[PDB]
Amino acid sequence: FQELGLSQEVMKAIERMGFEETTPIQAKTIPLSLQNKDVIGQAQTGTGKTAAFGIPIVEKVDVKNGAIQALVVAPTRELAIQVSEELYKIGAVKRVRVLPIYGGQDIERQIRALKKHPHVIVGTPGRIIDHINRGTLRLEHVHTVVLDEADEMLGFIEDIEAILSHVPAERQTLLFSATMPDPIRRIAERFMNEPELVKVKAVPNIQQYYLEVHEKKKFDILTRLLDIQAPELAIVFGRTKRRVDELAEALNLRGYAAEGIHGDLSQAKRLSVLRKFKEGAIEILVATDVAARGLDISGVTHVYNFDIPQDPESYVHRIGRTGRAGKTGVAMTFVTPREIGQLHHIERTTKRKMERMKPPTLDEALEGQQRIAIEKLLNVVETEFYKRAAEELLEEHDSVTIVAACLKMLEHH
Amino acid sequence: SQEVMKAIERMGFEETTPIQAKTIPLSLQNKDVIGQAQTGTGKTAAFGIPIVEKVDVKNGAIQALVVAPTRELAIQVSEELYKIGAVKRVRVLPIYGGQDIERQIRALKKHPHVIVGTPGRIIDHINRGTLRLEHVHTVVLDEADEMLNMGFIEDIEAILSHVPAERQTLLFSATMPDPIRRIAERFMNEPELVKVKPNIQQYYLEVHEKKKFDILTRLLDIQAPELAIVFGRTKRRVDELAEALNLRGYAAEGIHGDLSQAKRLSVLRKFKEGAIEILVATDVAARGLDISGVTHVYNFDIPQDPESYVHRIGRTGRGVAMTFVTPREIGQLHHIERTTKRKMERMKPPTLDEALEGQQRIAIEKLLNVVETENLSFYKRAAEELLEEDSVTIVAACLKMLEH
Repeated sequence: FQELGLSQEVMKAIERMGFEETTPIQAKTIPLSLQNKDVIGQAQTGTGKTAAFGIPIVEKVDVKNGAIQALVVAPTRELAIQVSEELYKIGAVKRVRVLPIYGGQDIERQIRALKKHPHVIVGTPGRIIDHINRGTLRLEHVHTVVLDEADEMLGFIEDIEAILSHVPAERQTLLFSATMPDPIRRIAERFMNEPELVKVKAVPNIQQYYLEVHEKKKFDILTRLLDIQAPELAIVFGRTKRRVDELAEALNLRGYAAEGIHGDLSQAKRLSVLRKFKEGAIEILVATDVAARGLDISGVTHVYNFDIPQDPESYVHRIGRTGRAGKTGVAMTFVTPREIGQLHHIERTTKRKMERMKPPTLDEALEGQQRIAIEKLLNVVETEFYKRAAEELLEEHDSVTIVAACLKMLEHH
Repeated sequence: SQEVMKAIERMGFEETTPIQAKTIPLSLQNKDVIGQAQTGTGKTAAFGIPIVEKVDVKNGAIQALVVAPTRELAIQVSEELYKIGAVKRVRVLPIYGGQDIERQIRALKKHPHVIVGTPGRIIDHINRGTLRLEHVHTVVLDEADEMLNMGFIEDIEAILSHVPAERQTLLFSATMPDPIRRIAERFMNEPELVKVKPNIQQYYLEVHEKKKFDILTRLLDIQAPELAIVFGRTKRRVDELAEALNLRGYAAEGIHGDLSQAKRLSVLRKFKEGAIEILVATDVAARGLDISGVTHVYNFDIPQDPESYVHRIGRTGRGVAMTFVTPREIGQLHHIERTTKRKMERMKPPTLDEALEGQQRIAIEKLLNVVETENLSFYKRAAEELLEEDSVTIVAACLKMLEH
């Protein structure tokens, strides 16, 4: 179905991501978008709408031109990172250079990345408008603007208007949103030219929990959960590189097998980490949203949102890392008091209510390691020259003392 | 000189040993010198210092030849001479049998100042014209008594014939049997004679080549050394030994010549810090390693001469040393004993089961240490209910999982 007029540099980055047949949103919007028409894609994730706009953007970029040629606006750092990561991969062969721009990061680190002359900017409105006022972001060669998850950017409206004021009047504009509230309509009328609407009609396999916890408490609740649930393979999502690094390190110092992945790592390093995770050489991948989509690993049984993803679309992709191929998944999201609203908004958007889970106490965690060791132990005997050594050992110490000591060692990480 | 003094002071050198206080002033006067001293007296620096001091680094010709009985000694000596001339930037190249000659022919293009080599391989290069000795004005015959034992006399004499007649000659040997005297008498000019008159448990195992690796790992399982060095004869055997050890779950890394500054330093950092349990090494790590806490040395390949052996095992005991000896190497093993005057105890190669029991014994000692040192109140009840679903059965299962 991906038999459109697509180049080979694109068709080949696309197959490496496993893209075979097109979804409706892609089937319908890509031709119009390749004809350079303004497009409004009404569809939820994950109908493939991200690739629906990512492909035409990479297709129309000239990698020889060192200017920013496309701008994608996203509501949150989480979505900016996920979308950039997907566009990056779409434009890897052609060597299209994508740079995420968002809040909460050192703006200097962003000035620095800008010098490398990215082709596609995907960013947050407040932060984009920020770089704009300082001349570090120059948008005179932008001829493609995408507004993505636009209903989430409905404050933002004023920044979006100011951003568009700096972009050439002559340009292709694309807007993607699950719902179309009339302020979206207003955007379309004023900034888009003859837009074509493409609407697609809107898994219970993932169990979804949240926990209300203070920041200072998150780490111990995490390790306690890990002690109780002992996941085969888990992903812990965090908000920043630093938090992901510190989290992986803290876990490793507690004896868990964990590694961090984020945007500052080289392609070489991230592939190495993903290999280690895939093969289960580590039990726990700690990650930013750079690892929320298209991982091609099927054994993840638990996802922990150490830091709540701010927008529903990023949330959905994060938890969908588990529950792959019909098998049951567990998703747990840590919510600070001030984030309860964001959590409720996520629930109303997915139409799936989450179950509140009580944070485990240290005692419950301890009892948990005990229950797991005891049961692994019973299985050993049940299903499979150890006895004489047991005899000689029991010859000089009480059997309770011996087994107690065995359990202490067994339960240790 | 200054650049020499820095390099040796930064090496630890401060006070001279007798062989050094007596030989060096004569050597620096360009005299022929016969150092009769066994190893461990600093005889190597005794000849390495003057060579380095005598080299003109701006001359790209071979200016000094050191002849040595074995590849192991050639490497060890190269490694010490290199360090001695690190600051002055003196280029040293080792040259020995068993290695592809074409790689040596390559290296010979890069203009070494000093060759350290074995006699058969040196004359090979002489005959081919790949080694040019027209500018050699210092020749050292090192561990000369071992070179005569190994039947190298015609090669050594042939070598002397291509070296300029105008040259300094130094001869170092522990003993001076008549063939060495005669060589000194025939080939040296007014030679000065300088004569100079441990808590490591030494073992050997008689093991067939094909069985060496399994014996090595069984030993590792039993002894579980905190920090071990395993010496191998060639780069290739060292890398393969390192690889095969890793595949078996041991934390090991290989070290040898032709690595890189960063790889060599990381391997040495991991070893010094205990990030790996076993360093696998050619003789490049026999001297000047400067790493503390090595409890075990395994000679996977027997070192052919006693001086190389002594410096390999001296890596520990700063200890246990184990040398694998194939049946055809049994004579060499005894030659080493007579030369060092310490008999080695013969250890029986462990069996598969003895290796298992050793692992068992270790898990038990950890368990018993817990019993003796730790409060186990928290686990008592869980243990009592476990002892419901017999005593022997439970422990045996526990032991099963305590050993992966």
